[PDB]
Amino acid sequence: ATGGYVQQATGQASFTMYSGCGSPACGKAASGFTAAINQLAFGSAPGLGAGDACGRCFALTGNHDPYSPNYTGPFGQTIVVKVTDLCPVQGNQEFCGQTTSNPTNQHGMPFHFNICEDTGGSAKFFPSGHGALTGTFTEVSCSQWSGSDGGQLWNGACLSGETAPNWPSTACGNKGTAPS
Ligand SMILES: CC(CCO)CCO
Repeated sequence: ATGGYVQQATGQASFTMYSGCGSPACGKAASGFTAAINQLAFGSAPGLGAGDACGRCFALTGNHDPYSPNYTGPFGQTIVVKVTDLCPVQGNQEFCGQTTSNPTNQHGMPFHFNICEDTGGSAKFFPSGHGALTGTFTEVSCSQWSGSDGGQLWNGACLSGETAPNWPSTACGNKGTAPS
């Protein structure tokens, strides 16, 4: 996509949980299941505002635990998240370090979602005792996402992806150039 970001409607991803998503990189939180996405897919860099992932909805399905590779199930449920946040390359090399020089992370995945714990997504998705998974994602209509958006936290905040056709397409737009 514009900026050299890698933004595909479907693919393979790794998954982790995180806490504290009330002031996320898109500049609006959402009261429903949400995630951060790795920088190369987010479409912006820290401090440059919303990227084109902002507001888009994705169905996430886990089917492997890379840290418990002998585990065959049960996995959690498929969940639909709205992307509100950025997982920067800096400080997140293992899961979010995809760049234009090396477009997969340490688990071989070209995308990563950090599912926010606060609003319940992680408890639905991760079986008890598992904090990292790999699997698939598919961008879906936000008709499949439940909840309401939060208020704008700063000028330029954007969740416009929530009404966009799937990638490739443009809603909030990408900022700057993808990490290398
Ligand atoms: C998704 C990140 C948000 C703060 O940079 C946290 C990853 O643990």
